[PDB]
Parts: sequence; structure tokens; C-alpha cells
Amino acid sequence: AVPAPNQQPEVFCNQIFINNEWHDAVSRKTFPTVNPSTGEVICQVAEGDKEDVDKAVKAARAAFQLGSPWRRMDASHRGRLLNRLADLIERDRTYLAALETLDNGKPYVISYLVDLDMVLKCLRYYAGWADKYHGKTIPIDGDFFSYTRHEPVGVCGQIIPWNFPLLMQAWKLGPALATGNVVVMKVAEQTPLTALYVANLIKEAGFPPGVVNIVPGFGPTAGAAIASHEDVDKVAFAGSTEIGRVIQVAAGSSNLKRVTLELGGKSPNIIMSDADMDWAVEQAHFALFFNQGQCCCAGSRTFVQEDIYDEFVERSVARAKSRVVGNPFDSKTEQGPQVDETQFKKILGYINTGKQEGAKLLCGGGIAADRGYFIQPTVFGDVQDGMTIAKEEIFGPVMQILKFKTIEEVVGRANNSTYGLAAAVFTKDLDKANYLSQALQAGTVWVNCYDVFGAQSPFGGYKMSGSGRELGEYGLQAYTEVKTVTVKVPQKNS
Amino acid sequence: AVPAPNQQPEVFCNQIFINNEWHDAVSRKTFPTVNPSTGEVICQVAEGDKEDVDKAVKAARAAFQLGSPWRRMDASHRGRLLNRLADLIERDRTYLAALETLDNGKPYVISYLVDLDMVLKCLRYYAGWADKYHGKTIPIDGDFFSYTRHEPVGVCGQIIPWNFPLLMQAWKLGPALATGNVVVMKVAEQTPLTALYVANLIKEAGFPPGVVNIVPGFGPTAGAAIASHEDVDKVAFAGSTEIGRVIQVAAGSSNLKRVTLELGGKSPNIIMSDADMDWAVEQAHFALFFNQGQCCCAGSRTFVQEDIYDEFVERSVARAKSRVVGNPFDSKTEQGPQVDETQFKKILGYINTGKQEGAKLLCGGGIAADRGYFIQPTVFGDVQDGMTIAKEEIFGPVMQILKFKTIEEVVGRANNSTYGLAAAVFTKDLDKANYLSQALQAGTVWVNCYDVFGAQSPFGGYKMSGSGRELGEYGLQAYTEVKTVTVKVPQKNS
Amino acid sequence: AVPAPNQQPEVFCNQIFINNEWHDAVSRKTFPTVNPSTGEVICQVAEGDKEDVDKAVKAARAAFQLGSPWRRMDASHRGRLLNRLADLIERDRTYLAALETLDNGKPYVISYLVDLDMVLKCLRYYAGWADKYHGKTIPIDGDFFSYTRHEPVGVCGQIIPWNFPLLMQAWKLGPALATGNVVVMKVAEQTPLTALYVANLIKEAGFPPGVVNIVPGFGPTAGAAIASHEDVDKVAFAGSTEIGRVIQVAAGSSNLKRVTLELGGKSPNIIMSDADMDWAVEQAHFALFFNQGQCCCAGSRTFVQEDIYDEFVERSVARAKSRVVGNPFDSKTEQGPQVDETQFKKILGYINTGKQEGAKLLCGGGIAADRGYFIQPTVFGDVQDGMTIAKEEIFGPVMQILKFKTIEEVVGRANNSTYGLAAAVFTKDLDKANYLSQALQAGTVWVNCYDVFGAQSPFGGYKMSGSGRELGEYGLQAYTEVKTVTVKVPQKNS
Amino acid sequence: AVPAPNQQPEVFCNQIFINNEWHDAVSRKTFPTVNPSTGEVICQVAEGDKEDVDKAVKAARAAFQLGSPWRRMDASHRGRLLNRLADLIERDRTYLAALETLDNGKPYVISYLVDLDMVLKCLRYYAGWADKYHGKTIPIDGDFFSYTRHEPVGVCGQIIPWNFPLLMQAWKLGPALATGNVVVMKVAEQTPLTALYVANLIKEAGFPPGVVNIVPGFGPTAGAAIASHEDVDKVAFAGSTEIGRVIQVAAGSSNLKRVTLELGGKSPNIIMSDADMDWAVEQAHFALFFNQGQCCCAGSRTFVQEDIYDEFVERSVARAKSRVVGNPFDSKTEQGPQVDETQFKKILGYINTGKQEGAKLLCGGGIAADRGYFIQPTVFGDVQDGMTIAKEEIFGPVMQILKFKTIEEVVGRANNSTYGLAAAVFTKDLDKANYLSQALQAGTVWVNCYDVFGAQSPFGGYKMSGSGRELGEYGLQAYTEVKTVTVKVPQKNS
Ligand SMILES: NC(=O)c1ccc[n+]([C@@H]2O[C@H](COP(=O)([O-])OP(=O)(O)OC[C@H]3O[C@@H](n4cnc5c(N)ncnc54)[C@H](O)[C@@H]3O)[C@@H](O)[C@H]2O)c1
Ligand SMILES: [Mg+2]
Ligand SMILES: [Mg+2]
Ligand SMILES: [Mg+2]
Ligand SMILES: [Mg+2]
Ligand code: NA
Ligand code: NA
Ligand code: NA
Ligand code: NA
Repeated sequence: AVPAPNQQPEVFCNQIFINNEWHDAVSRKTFPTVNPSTGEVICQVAEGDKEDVDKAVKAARAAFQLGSPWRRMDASHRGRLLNRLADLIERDRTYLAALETLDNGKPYVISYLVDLDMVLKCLRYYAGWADKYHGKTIPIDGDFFSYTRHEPVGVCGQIIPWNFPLLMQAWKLGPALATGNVVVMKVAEQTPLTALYVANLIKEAGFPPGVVNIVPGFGPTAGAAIASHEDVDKVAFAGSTEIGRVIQVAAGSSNLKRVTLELGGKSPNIIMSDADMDWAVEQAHFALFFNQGQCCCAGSRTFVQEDIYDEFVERSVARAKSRVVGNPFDSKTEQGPQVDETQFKKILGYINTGKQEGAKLLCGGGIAADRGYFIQPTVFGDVQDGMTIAKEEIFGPVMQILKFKTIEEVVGRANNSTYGLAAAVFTKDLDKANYLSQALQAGTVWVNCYDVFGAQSPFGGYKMSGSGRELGEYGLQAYTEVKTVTVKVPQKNS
Repeated sequence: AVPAPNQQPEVFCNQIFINNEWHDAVSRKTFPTVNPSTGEVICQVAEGDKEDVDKAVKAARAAFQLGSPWRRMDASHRGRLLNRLADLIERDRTYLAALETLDNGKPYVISYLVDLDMVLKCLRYYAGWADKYHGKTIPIDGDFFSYTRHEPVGVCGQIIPWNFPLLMQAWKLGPALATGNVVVMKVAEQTPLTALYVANLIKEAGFPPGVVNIVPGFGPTAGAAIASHEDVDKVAFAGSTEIGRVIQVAAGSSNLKRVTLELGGKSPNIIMSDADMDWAVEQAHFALFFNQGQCCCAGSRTFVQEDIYDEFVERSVARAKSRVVGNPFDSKTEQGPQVDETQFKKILGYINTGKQEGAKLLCGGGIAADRGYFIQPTVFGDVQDGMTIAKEEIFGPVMQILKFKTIEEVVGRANNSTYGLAAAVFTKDLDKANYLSQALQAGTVWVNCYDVFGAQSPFGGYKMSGSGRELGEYGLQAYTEVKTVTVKVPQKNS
Repeated sequence: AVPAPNQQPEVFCNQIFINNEWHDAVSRKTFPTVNPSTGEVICQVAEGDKEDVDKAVKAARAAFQLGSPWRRMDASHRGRLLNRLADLIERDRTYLAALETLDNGKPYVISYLVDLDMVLKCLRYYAGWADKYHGKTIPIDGDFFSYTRHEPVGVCGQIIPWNFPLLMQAWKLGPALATGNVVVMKVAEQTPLTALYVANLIKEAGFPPGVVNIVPGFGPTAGAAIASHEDVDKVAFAGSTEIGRVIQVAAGSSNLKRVTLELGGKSPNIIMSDADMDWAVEQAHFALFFNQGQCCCAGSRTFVQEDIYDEFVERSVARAKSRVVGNPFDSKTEQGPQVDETQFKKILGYINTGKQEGAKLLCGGGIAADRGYFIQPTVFGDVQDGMTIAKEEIFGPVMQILKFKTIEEVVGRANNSTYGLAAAVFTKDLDKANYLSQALQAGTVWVNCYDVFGAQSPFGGYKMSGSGRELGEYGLQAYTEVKTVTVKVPQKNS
Repeated sequence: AVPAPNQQPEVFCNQIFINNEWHDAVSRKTFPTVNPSTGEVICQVAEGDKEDVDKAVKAARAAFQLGSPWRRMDASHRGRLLNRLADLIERDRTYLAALETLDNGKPYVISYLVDLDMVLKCLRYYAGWADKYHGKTIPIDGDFFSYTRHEPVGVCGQIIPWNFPLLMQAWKLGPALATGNVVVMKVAEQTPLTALYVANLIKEAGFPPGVVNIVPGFGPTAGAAIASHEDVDKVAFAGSTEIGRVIQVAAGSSNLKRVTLELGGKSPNIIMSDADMDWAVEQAHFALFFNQGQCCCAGSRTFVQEDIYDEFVERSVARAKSRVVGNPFDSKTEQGPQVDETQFKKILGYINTGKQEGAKLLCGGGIAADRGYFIQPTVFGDVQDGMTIAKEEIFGPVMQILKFKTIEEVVGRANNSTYGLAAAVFTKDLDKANYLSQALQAGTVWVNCYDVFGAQSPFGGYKMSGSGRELGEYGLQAYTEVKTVTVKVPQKNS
């Protein structure tokens, strides 16, 4: 059951979070964050820049000093603290879900039942990892005792996007804190509010000052300051490919900090002719339109086998037409607005391109309301591989349907991409399922499902969709620095 | 025993190795490689460049295609092929040890008993890993079966330095081939010969064409072409910090290939007053002077507790004065020449630097012979933390001895460095050992020993000494791309 | 701080727990449980036998059926329930600590600060494992996909002793429940009360009926019924070597159920001449006297190097004399009574044997009070390896101090035992600690400490002290049945 | 190709193997081993008894002493020695195959291409494990460093059966030796010869004296001596359920040695109506008839969906009717004789019972030759779950075919067995494959294949088919004893 939202939740936190305290920017500058449903300013937010990052990194560095409360704390107690954070987030769930919706635009029902659930499950999962990521004892040649310590990497810069503000925060904080790192987080200018409120809960949970610092602000300013910082040990970036490149170059040009990236995709969703029709149609709809189409791994190339194409297309158009666009706080609403005017206008431009390049417009194609950034659920049929809308990440409610004949054809066409974040296969055949799931060059392959995230199972890109993995045990790798200790012993025995 | 060397081994391979075949550069250009003991040209070698790299990468890509012999091959069979390569290397051990000495300058006894031994152990270790690096089955929420595939990362560019030509080749090839990758290797222009001979053995072992491709040539040409290549999935680099940066920048500016790095160090070797004096002196000598000082993890800061400083220095100077410099094919020789003229001059520069900034010249400090690139074993005493010779990698037979009072003091001074590749502690005390091994910010901490490498134990840098780890199970992480497969099932049960 | 105890806590649960309900024994029989401080009956408890075990196993089996709530439950939710259970135990901590003291005899301060803390930590540790114990994907030869499912073993019979009633229940429930198993637990007749109260909390926590079943009763009846049962898949037993044998025999004679055992010990505690004297003496006191001497891994052979023997003994005797025996509810009490009259009499008999065989009685030797099962802290000096008190587990406040000369000697003497549960080494020397910890034939070796249990570190016997390990990741092995699934695929690729 | 066999290979080894030397039985008694194809004696073999076992155990215990060659040997070198043993077995492959066939009865082509191949692959697989089975470093609470040593279990008794003499030896020796254990092996009285020759190869490979000891002889004599021995640390037994009980009982009644068992099966092979008919018929035939039906995990309940029952049965009969029985040395022979007269008679007895209990005899059912233990490939139709031949392991060329309607029905019928060694599923449907592999209570589930063994994938029984797993990483668990070392440190940091 979903509790009634406060459709205008109060903002308590809108500043820079350093040493468990709230600070204005050194410059005293602020920036507006907008409600995408109305285009109205919610409030002002402190505009962190390089000087503010510097304060945060110093705070983080001090928290990480040998002998500090956070360094000496039992690993099991890091788990306790993550679990306490989860509880606090659960206590403030109704509030946080409404705040998420206000700033981001996604339906409140979804914020509550999906985002907040996943946030809670991610943190509780990683709480369990805190005291279980063992190093090794190693049967080295000669008279030595050799072992590894799994130590934290240190000061971790974490730059996150706007599409799942709370969940992305949890994805980054969970594994970092489980392994005893400290954090300087740069949240998206489009959606700083919920992450800032969680910083209040981080302090309430009992985390030592400087363990988590949050600098709201812009990319080329606050973001780049972190990526280029001489005392940040590790950077994790989620967002556009373009800025992914900027991050890796910044790391190379500065102190050679360790780097992981989660970037976009143009993920293919493959519907074989022996698929369950109703299930396939609904899941393809979900795969594309989920979160206003603002999902890294959106199924934005829907490949359909020729024998079922006409039927699949018909049922897909009908479903897009029935999809309820409106006020995210209304319980009927399935699709809220796009995050901002920039994305709003980029999506419309993609639709213009789709039309002019000869794809068949089957429904939508225009603005869904005269207020806020609402776009009609749009479906293009007879899409070809060379078309812009088949190549570029649109990040909106714009569906691409492409026809194919053979299993070998679809494999090569799905893989003919410099992206490789995810892929999906809809089929009842065992061999086809296994053939495709092996042959597909993607970080995740869903079979008869889509967008199934589990804190237990890793996620990340092939090719230019990123590097490294998040979630599961693998999510701990990039947050661990490995030390070998090799000790001379009187006489080594098995 | 050691078999008598051929002091003038014949060169059989001096071209570019692609698809198991020997090729001239497209340009037909060649470059001389020099014997550092005599300063004379050994032979000419094909000068690979961008167009040659492109050929090598295309061949590697072809060998990596789905359904190729190398992709279809049983994992256990990759292990078989690695064990065979090792057998052939051992067959040619005496020849290869001489050729290594000729091209590189290190003592033949060392080439034979150390380098070649470690090459064999590395390959045989990784052979064993071929069919054991499991993925996971994962108890994900909901009605799903979730698992991961550990796939190869793909086309792997490997750019290696000159200080351990054969050993670096093996450190790179072992884990890459064990996990089913394909390789484009750029060997050092100073030392191309031994690795080109190994390529012949790679063909003899039965490796499919395109699996290993070797392009000798220079850095800004051949190496930069690998680093910037749009179809190289992963690059591994070992060398200078300067070029490390370039590599990471080129990776970021191109296709976001995955990057691991092994760079310099200024590793602290800490001698507590309770250490075994005779042992610590001899091991501190080895820690610095091993391989003409040309070791990434050389113990180039010798911190000695004040109570034993005077005696420690006296004994170190006598040991350095006794160290035999000469023809590396002569069995009495402890120390051969530096690798080339560039390094020779660089080291002479650092020696003069040390004298100018007021470090106490205790022995050596000059050119050791007329022909070749021989330098006297040199010891500086009363070295201070702020001195350039205390901060910068010298990569020559130049020893720094520093004085400290307390264990807390020495931790801070050892850690005060942008480098963090290795460290060592000499002590009889349980608590001192554990306190320091924990506190030292280094990839490897040796206790009462130095330069102890096991194929089983990982090695790599903290901070600007690099990122990632080689050797052990950890050496397989960077050579693996992870894929999650999540499958809808009728009813998930435990 | 420690909350004031209720010295007469009320009993709410004293029946058989099956399907989340309380039941009398089918025979309607009850047995008294006694307060060992007074010798007086606390209450009657339902006396379970074969008929009751049969009901419990059937409930367990039904709860374990494919498609049941417990089988379908997300592994992450099993973790939620374990965490909920821990929260509930924490809510009732002061009550549970007082009931533990009432029934067992251990000091309330210790029940509260140690046992209850460890219980909480054990369950919260295993909660985190629930969704993390991955199976494998395996690169088998040929055109196959091969993986392992880690399934629960099934119906687990758990027979637990009286010395740490709540803690042993947690050691058993944590791993078994985290892995999705179902339990029939036979608690000790001396200490059934606290475990029965926890069953109320298991129900309250929301564990499906039949998942945990608890049958109080005697050993030859209820316990043997579990061991011999044709539908119990796995038995874990903790107690005497003698009953350990009965268990393994019963399992081989019935259905070949899987068996793990934790049995007695005669663990050596080795004090080298370079040990810290004050610390060594205090820790050797703790090592022996902890929990009224009633600890499986009690340090019951104190080997002291001859040069420090005289002083060590003198201080140990002083410490044993100052040790406060009395009412376990009084804050000053260090030592409570022994658990029952049988143990009481057995210990006094072992004291007699010590006097008879010519060990030097240095303090204690008799009863400490005229009411309750209290025994004086007793120290024997000059113990010899052949004496009964040096060979057999006494399980009481009786300390054996033995003299040795060399490290080689003490290794042989320490390992000359059919037991091998634990051992310790007290020394400042790095090499001695490494030499000894390698050489000692024991499941746990402590260095400069004793009785350091962590939920993270495994615990278990060598030789006749048992088999298999509890705690840590290893504690899940016995609760897992492994299934290989091997699937034909069109064409296997790496 | 397959090299021509020597049809009367010479026996070089027929004694007891202790300390790398050949010994007569203390009693000087011998027993004959018979060629099952002719019924004639091959040679006499030393008849080992209790006293011979005592000698062997003492040799093994001496080899296992701390500081011995076997104990001090580098883990990597144990690997080298396993690899050398494999090389020697391959050298002698053609002879061993012929000798295997002479003593066992299986076709020479199978001996050469299957058994010998698998032996080589198993030994080489485990050679790679030797230096890779790491212990753990553990982030325990408090100021402690805690780690685990993976030490060998010790003296391992290994009692093996007669169906895969050479393969079972490798399955036991591979993991035991990889982890540094020592072995007392008791080979089957029916097939002692090939194992004794391998012992000669174990000496040639360089294994220290006492590391592997082999005692030929009878079960209630030599086998029981091993199971009851006070100085054997671990027993592994493969054979009947009946003796499996005896082994577990003896372990319990003696020194509480660790026990793993691999016992019988009545494995279900389930053919869904959507299976590939031609493939399933052939694989069902293989599943049952392989190795003269003498396979632990034989597909001895063939469940066939009603819609395809008639055709499947017809095709099965045609294949059984044309299966070539004859001289195992003839290239065309698919099926040799049963191993001995006792087996011969028991199988014919089961054929009688099958007829008597109302199963439809469709082909075969009698003796195939007038000398040797040759039985006609026999197929029973319309088998019911209640029939003896549906319940008991026949271990011969006797196929049972049962009819089913629904997937839910077949699950209950398959699992209604005290056995659970293996199962198979033949279907083209994704969901049915996943539904069944999860639901079936068996240690291995094959999908669209059968008898797919890989050194990489674990094998072992559920229920009364045994406990523990052989092969893969899992096969090392039983050969490892875990030691925790927990060290007090001045100040624990992450
Ligand atoms: N699953 C298998 O791998 C397997 C193997 C062989 C036999 N079997 C089953 O057992 C039946 C009879 O065969 P079997 O009698 O040759 O097998 P078995 O179980 O009696 O003997 C197997 C091994 O154990 C030894 N052994 C026999 N009695 C022993 C005892 N009392 N104590 C210790 N060791 C003892 C034997 O010498 C042999 O080495 C067959 O029909 C078959 O069903 C199963
Ligand atoms: Mg941008
Ligand atoms: Mg350079
Ligand atoms: Mg008893
Ligand atoms: Mg028998
Ligand atoms: Na906003
Ligand atoms: Na050279
Ligand atoms: Na009691
Ligand atoms: Na025989």
C-alpha cells in the first residue's frame, strides 16, 4: 500500500555537506533547482566549486588517517552503520519519495515502491559485505608466509547523474562505505535535494565527520575539480560518454587516480518469433519507457522477428497510446516529465530526425502538455540500423522497432554498436537463449525479462558503455586496494 | 650449476610477429639494438609503427572472433598450451639467458638462475589458472536465475619495459592467455630480441595465428598507436610515470579502453635497531643494487634506526666497495652495465645532484669502465627527506641511507611520497612487524626479506606507482570482462 | 554500563516448540531444570522424546517443500528475518541475560556483556551471508554450460550443550537459516530455558512455521532420535567425545546423514620466556577459568618456559586466590557455580586424582560454598604429561601448569594429544610465533591472546576435538548441498 | 586414431606398494585376478591385510612429519610432480589402456579414448590447484590480525571400486596430492593391476617415499583396517551403500576420522515430449549402457512422456538390439563382459525378478556368450515405480523405461528415491529445463546430455548416494584442514 504524498515536501537541506556540517559555497553563489512538472524553481542550492571540493577532500583525507575513528572501527560496525542508515531512510521513505518526485519528475508511486525499495535493499546488501571481503593467505615458494590485506582505496570521488538520484547515491555509497573508504560526492545539478537530505541521515546514523561529503554544483566546476584533484585516490563517474572521456583524461593528467565509468548505451531488446507475445510486448514497453525513458540500459533498439512483427507492432502502439502521462503525484500517472528543458528539447529534436530519416511514426511525436517537460509516448516502426534514432541514446519516451529474419542476423546487428551496457532475449527455446546470451557483447543479458536489477548481481558496460562493475561482490573490487605482505619464516611447511 | 654461456648468441628473430609469421615494417625501416657492455650494435630490428600496429590489431581481432579456434578452445587446453610454451622456454633456457644478457646487460648467471626461472614459474602458474577462474551463480531477488560469465576482455595491448625483458613478457602473457585474450605486445626498443625469439616458441607451442602478435619499435610511434587504437579493448603498461599519464590520456581520448599501470617507486626499506645486522645489510644491498639498480621496487630509501646507523653504514659501504662490476658473461660479475646511454647519463645526473644538495658521498660516484655503460656502486649517507635523490627514482646503483629515531616517525617519512610500490621492515619483534606492515602505504611489504616475488602473490602500486595488480589470482581481474545473465524462471526456490 | 538484573526472572516458555506453537510432550512428561547457585528447581519443562522429535521433523520437512514460503523467500529476506531476530534479542537483552544466569550459573555481567553481545553479533554476521554464498559458473571442456547451485542441505538436527546455551543456539541457527535450511534443535536438559524464549522471538520475527523447531528433553531419548532419524539430512552435535562417537555411528547406521562435530579439548597455552609477564599471567587465568572452566577450548595445559616458571606460577596462584566466587547476580562475582551436580562431582573427582597422582596443589582444591555447585579456583603446579589432569578434559576451575625448556620440546608435548581444538602462544618474537602457530596441531591458534572468537573467523577441531568448522564463511559449508547442472549448448565459446 | 593394443600385456606390478618399494603381504598370501572376458586368471596379487595396512599408515605418517621433504616442498612443485605423473601416464597410455581392459573388461577403444584421457585431464587439472587453494585474511572485531591456513588433512585412506580403476585412482590422488596429503589406497580386488603400475610411475615421477602407498587385498580385511585405523585422519570411500554404512560406523567407532562417500544411484533420465527424438534415444542408450552399465550415475530410470513413449521405446529397442557385445579388444565391440561372476549372476537375477514382477521384456534378457561374463543388452518396458528393477541399482546392461504424463508427476516420481547421485532432462524448452534442474534432488543434473564429466565440475550424491563432492575446486574441501590464527596487534586499522 502507498501512503499519500506531500505534493510539496519541505526542503531542509540545500547546502554543501562537509564534516557532518552544512556550508554555503566559499563564493556564496547558489543555483536554482527546478520542478520539471511545472518549470518552477523549488529553491536555491549552494553552488560548490573547486574551493569547496578542496575543503571536502581535506575533510575526507583527515577522516581516513590511520588511527581515526573510521579507520579503527570494526568492519562489522561499518555494517551496523549502513543498516542504521537504511532504517533512517525507511523511516523517512514517504517524505524521500515525494522529494525525489518533486525534483526529478518520476511518478511518486514509482519513487516509493521502486527507487526507495532498491535504495534500502542496496544499502542492506552492502552492509552485509562489510566484514566478509577476505584477503588471502598464499602458498608462495620458499620459506615465506605471504598474505594479502584488502584495504580501502582511500578518498573516493563519486560523480553521479540525475536519472535515479537516490538509487545512484546508494549504488556508490554502499560498496564504498562497506569497505571503509571515505567519499566526496558530486550530485547532479538537476537533482541535488534528496542526496542532501540523506547526508542529514548519514550524520544521524553516526558516521564520523568527513566520511561522506557532498558538494552540489556544476560539472565543469565541482565535478572536474574532483576528477583533477591531486589527493583523490579514486573516481567513479556515471553519465554521458563525452564526460566519461573527460574524467579518464583528467585522471591521467593529474595523479593517476583509479577510474570506473558507467556511461550510456543503445541496448537491443530481441524478440524471437517463439516468444510469449503478451509478456514480450509489456516488457518491451517497460524496457523502453521506464523512468520517462531515462535509463542507462533502456531497451532502445527493439528487434522483432519478421513472422510476429505486424502483431507485436500493433500491440505496442496500443500500449504506448494507453500510457498515462501527467502530474507525477497523481496515482493514475505512469509517465511524468523529462528532467529538464535541455533534455526535453533534445528528445523532440531526435523525434524530428526520426521523421525526416524515414522511420514510420506510429503514435506520439509531440509535446504532451503546455506546462512542464512532458513528451508523448512515441513509437517508430521500420527503423533501420543507419538511422540516427537507432544509433544515438535519446534518453526519452521514444521507441525504436526494427525487423529481422535470422538469429545470426540479429546477433551481429545487436552487437554492431560501440555501446554494450545491456541486451535482452525473449524466447522459449533453451538453445536460442544460450546462443544469444553467450554471443551478445553486453554487460547484462536479460532473458524473458528486462531491467531486473539485484543488489546481488553486478552491472556495467562493455565497450564504450563504461568499465568496471557495480553491485554484487564485484562492486567491491574498485573500492579495494590490495597489499601483499611477505614475511620470512624459519621453515615453511604445507 | 650454470651451463657455460654462448657469449655471442646468434639472432634468429628480428622482425614483426603477426599471425605466427615474420614481417618487415611496411616502411621497411629498421633500428639498431645495442650491447650495453660494449656499446656496439648487435643487429638491426624491424621498426614497427602505426600501420604495423593496425595489422597486428586486425589479426588479434580476427583470432578473437566468436567461433574461432582460440575462442572455441577448451579452457583446460589453453593451460596445456601455456605449459608447452614453458617447456620450450626451458629447452632454450641457456640460449635465452645469454641473449637476455647480451641485449640487456644483466649478469648471465642471474639471467639463467633468476629471470628464466621466474619466467617458467609464471607461465606454469598461470597455465593452472586457465580453467579455474569461475564466475558466479547468484541468489538474486524474485523469480530469476542469475549468473555471471567471466569472458575475456578481448584485444589486449601490452607495452613493456627493458629492465626484465623476458620476465615482463611472461607477466603479461601468462594471465592474458590463461583467460583467453589475444595480444598485441610492444617490446622495449632497448631490448627487443629475447621476446621476438619467444614468439617463435609461441608458434612452436601450437598457439593459433593472431593470438600473440609482437611489434618491436619506439614509444611515441608503435606504443602510442596501441594506446590510442579504437579496437584495442585493454592496455597494460609498465614504465615511467611520464608515459603512464600519456597512456591513460590516450585511453580516455580514444575508446575508453581499460587501463592498468605499473610505474616507478621510491620504496622505503626500514631497519629497526633489533634487526639481524648481517642479514639486513646484505638484504639492503640486494634491495638497492639488484639488476643494476633497474628495478621498479628497488629499496632506494634505506631508513636505519640511529642506534645502529654507524655500523650499518660502515658495513654497507664495505659491501658496495666489494661489489664486482664487469663483463656480465664473467661468473665473478655481480653488476653489469646500465641498459643504455640515456640511462647512463641520467644516473650520472642524479649522482651529481646528490653531491650538489649535500648528501654524503661514501663510495663510488663515478664511471666504472671505458667501454659500455658501467657505473660504480654508489652510496650516499645522511640523506634527508627533502633531497631530490631521496624523492626521485634513480634506477641505478645509487643507494640512499637515512637516519630515524622512532617507529612513528619512520612511518610518516616512508609514506611521505607520491610513490607506493613496495616497502620492507627488518625487525625481530612481532608487534613492530605487524604495526609497520599495516601502516605502510605500499603494494608489497616485505618482512625480513626483499624482492621476494612469487607467481602466487600479487604485485603492484599504491598512489602514483600504478594501479591494478599482476601475479596471483588478482592478475586475472584486469583480463576478464564480466557478464551478468538474468533469466526469468517459473518459480525461484532456494 | 550494565542494567540491574532481575534476580528471579519469570519463565514464559517451557514446552516443545513446533510449527511456531507450544506443545506438551506426547507422554505429557516434564523434567525439572535447576538453578545451580541454589540447587533449587526453577520450573518443569516438557520432556521431549522420539514421538515429539517425529512431529518436529515432519513440520520441518513440510516447511522445506519446494514452493513453500521458506523455499520461495528471497535470500535477502532470510537476512532481514535474521536481523529482525537479533533486534528482538537486543530488546530483551537484560531479561535474556538474567534467565541465562538463572539457568546456567554464569555471572549476569558476563551473560549481558559477553554472551548476549556475541549472540547478537553472530546472527547479524550471518544475516549478511544470506544472499552472498555464490555457486559457480565453470569452464568445463566441450560444448557445455556448467554451473553449481548452492542449495540448503535440508532438515538439520542440531544437538547443543549447556555451557553457552544462547551462544551455541546462535552459532547453530545463524548459518543454517542464512542458507535456507530448516532446524530441529535439541537443547541441553540442564539449560533449556533461554533457547525456548528465543523460539518465541523467532515466531515474533516472522519466520514461517516449521522453519525452527525446538525439542527440550534428554540425550538418549530426544537426541538419539534426531541422530537416528530417517528424514533428518544433517546433524550438528556439540559436546563430549563419547557422544560424538554415538552420533557418527547413529548416522552411518540410519540414513547416512551428514555430520559435523565439536567435541572436547585439552588445549595447550604456551608461555615463552620473552612473553609480557603481566599480560601472559592474566590471559592464562582467563584461558582456563573463563565460564567456570566450562569452555571447549579452555587453556587446560599451561606450558611455561623454566626461566620464568617460578614467577609465573607465583602470580597465577595470587590471581586464582583473588578470584571472587559467589552469587552470579552480584556485580563483584567473577565465578558462578558449575552447571549441575554431575559436573560438580566430576570436577571434585578430578581434583582428587590430581592430589593422588602427585601434582602440587597450590591453592583451592575444595567446595567454595555450603549451597550451590561452587568450586574453589584450583591451581596445580609441576604437572606432568602422564597425569590424568594433564590428559583429560576437566571442564572446571582447575589449572594445570607445566614446565618446559625448549621450543622443539613444547611443540612435541603440546601436539601429543588426541585432542586439537585450540592452542595459544605468548611471545614477543616474530619467528617463534610463526614457527609455533604453524607447528601446533589445533583448529585455532591464538598469539598473545586467548578465547578471541569472532563471528568472522572459523572455529573447530583437529583430531578428536571434532570435524568441520563453525563461524565465518566456512560455517556455511556444512549447511550447503552442492548441485552441478551441465547443459549442452550449440557451441561453447570463452 | 587408436594405436593397436597388445591383447596380452605383461604384468610388471602385483605387490604391496609402501615407501616407493614393492612388498609381499606379511602373510605371504596372494589372490588371483581374473580376466572377465575369458574367465581365466591373469596373475596372482599380494593379499594385503591389517598388518600390511599398519606398515603403510606408518610410512604415510612418517612422510607427513613436519620438516619432511613432502611437507617442506613448494606447493608449486607438488603441481610439477602431478604434471610429471600425467606425462608418464601418457607415455604409457597404450599399455595402460590394454591392461585396464584385460583386468576390467571395458572395450579397449573406450579405455584409450575415454578413461586414459580423463585420467590425464584430472591429474593435470589438479596439478594447477596445488598452489592456488588460498586461506583467508579476516576483518575480525577488535585489535587482532586473523587468518586461516589451509593445511592438509593428513593420512588419507582411499578405498576405491572396480568400475573405473584408473579413473577412480586419479579422482582420489589428484586432490589429495594437490593439497599436500599422504595416501593409503586400497584398490578393488577385481581390478588391482593398473593402479599398481601407476604406483611405479609415482616413484618415477619423483614423489617422496610414503606419500602414496597402495595395499591390494579384500575389503573386510584391508579396507576395514583402513576405516578403523587410529592413525588415519580421513577416509574416502566409493562403492556400495552397504559398505558406505560400514565405513561411517567404523570412523565413528575408531578415531572420528573425516569421511566422504560416493555410493550407488538409481538416477532418473527424463525425456519430455519436445525433446530431440534421435538425440534423446542415443543419449538414453549411452546413459544406461555405458561401461557395461557399471556406472554409479547410470540413467537406470528412463521416464518418457506418454505422447512419445511408443516411438522412443521402438527406437531404444532397435539400438539395444544392435549394440555390439564381444571381445573388448575388437574395435567394433561396444560392450565387454561384466567385471566378475558375482556381478554376472546378480544381474541375471535382476533380469529374472524384472520378468517375474510384470515388466515387459522387450529385448535381450540372457547370456551373450558361453565363456566370459557377457550379458545381452536388455530393455524392460512398462516399468512401474514399485518394481524391484525400478528401485534397486542393477549395475548392468538392463534398461528400465517408465511412462509419465505431467512435469509435476515426473518430479515427484524421480525424487521418490533414497538415492540422488544424478538426473537428466531432455527438452527444447527453457522453462522446463530450469524448472526440472532446480526441482530434481540430485548432485548432478544434465540437460540434453548424460555422463558429462569434467575435472572442473564437482560430482557427488544427495541423500544415500553419498556425501561431499569430488572434482572441481570442491574436491579440495575434504582434503583440507582449516586453522585459524588470531594475533593480538597494537592497533587494528582497516
Ligand atoms: N557407485 C559405485 O562407484 C559402485 C562401485 C562398485 C560397486 N557398487 C555397487 O556395489 C555392488 C557390489 O559391488 P562390490 O561388492 O564390489 O562393492 P563394495 O562396496 O563391496 O566394494 C567397493 C570397495 O570397497 C571395498 N570393501 C568391501 N568390503 C569392505 C569392508 N567391509 N570394509 C572396507 N572396505 C570394503 C572393496 O574391496 C572395494 O575396494 C554393485 O552391484 C554396485 O551396485 C557401486
Ligand atoms: Mg553534459
Ligand atoms: Mg621515456
Ligand atoms: Mg554425558
Ligand atoms: Mg560387497
Ligand atoms: Na530539478
Ligand atoms: Na640492447
Ligand atoms: Na539449569
Ligand atoms: Na579382474
